[PDB]
Amino acid sequence: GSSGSSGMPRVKAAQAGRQSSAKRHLAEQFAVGEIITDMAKKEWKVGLPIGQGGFGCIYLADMNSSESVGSDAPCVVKVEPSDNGPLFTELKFYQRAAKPEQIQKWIRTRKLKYLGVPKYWGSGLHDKNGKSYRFMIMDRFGSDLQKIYEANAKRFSRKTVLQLSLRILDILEYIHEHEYVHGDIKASNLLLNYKNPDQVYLVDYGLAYRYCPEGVHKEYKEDPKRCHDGTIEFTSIDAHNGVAPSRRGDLEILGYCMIQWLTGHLPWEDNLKDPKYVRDSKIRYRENIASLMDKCFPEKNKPGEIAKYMETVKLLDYTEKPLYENLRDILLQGLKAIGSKDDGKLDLSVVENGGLKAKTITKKRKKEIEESKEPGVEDTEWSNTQTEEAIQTRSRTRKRVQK
Repeated sequence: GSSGSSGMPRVKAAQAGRQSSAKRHLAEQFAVGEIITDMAKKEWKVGLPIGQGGFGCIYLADMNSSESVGSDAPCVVKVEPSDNGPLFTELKFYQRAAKPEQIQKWIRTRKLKYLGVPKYWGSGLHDKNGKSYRFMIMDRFGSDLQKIYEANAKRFSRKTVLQLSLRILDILEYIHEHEYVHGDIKASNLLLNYKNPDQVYLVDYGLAYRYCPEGVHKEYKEDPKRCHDGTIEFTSIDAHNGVAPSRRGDLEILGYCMIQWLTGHLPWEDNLKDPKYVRDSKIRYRENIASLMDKCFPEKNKPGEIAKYMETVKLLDYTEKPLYENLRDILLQGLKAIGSKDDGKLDLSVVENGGLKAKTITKKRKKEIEESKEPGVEDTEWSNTQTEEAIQTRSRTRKRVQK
């Protein structure tokens, strides 16, 4: 009766190859071959990772129960050894804003034909040794803009920044309508599609600003705690101190982003190891667009595209409206000056010739630590003793006179 697939016989697997392999690098959490279950509704096969750092456990997931995943999985999954916060922020915002049902409808309503929201498919869980592991699957996602930063010569280009800037602007407009701001636009928050290398998305949202607080009547606060958005990676001076809702900050990050990439690091976001100057330069530069633009960019009347954008962000306060539609035109109009065009390119190709990157980068990394002894339990004697009495001996003498 029924049959698997439409009907594609095997016949042959390799014409000029013969390796297959299997043993490369085992694991205890998420290895290559094991299957993972979603919210009790799916079962994706875990393949191999695509870059580790300090998040959790990124691995490729496929909707098949076959042997060996390899490069047959156009999806990524991030796992964490028990947690309830970070992933909760991305998951919530994902199902709410990254919902293929909402995005498809929204993008179709405005014909954005792009949007800056990742594609969410579902989430899963895995219990091991009594520990509950929570993970989430994503569309694709490949490398981050940080990797492209070096590919640009330690400094982005006027075309790239301007082009990428517009792509990000459309994102800030979406998250705003979803009650989400301060996504944190950086080279460590922006990533390019893996299965489709050409577009970029902005991660981190739920861990930023969900449009005003939850239970607060007073607008002013003046306390860097209610927000605590990031540390100092191009974050608004006010948003960092939890002063008034965050809205214009999204534009501030983009404004400084150009000078940071175009100029390559600045006296504030150099290392972030000394916020002392980072704060002073931020307040000064914020009101020195001309002083910074001249000190960061040439003085031969070359700039202008950014200046206009920075100006709007400097006056963006007595206009009420975010003025997003205008800002987009500022960075979009300049594209004509550089003989550029708004079609659908990010210029983030960074050498797309080949189809097989690896390079020598396979060393023995760490994982966990287990000692032979542990001061958790061994012997708990009794030092103190509670006993209210005055009898024990079977004699009891009698002396003196109680009077």
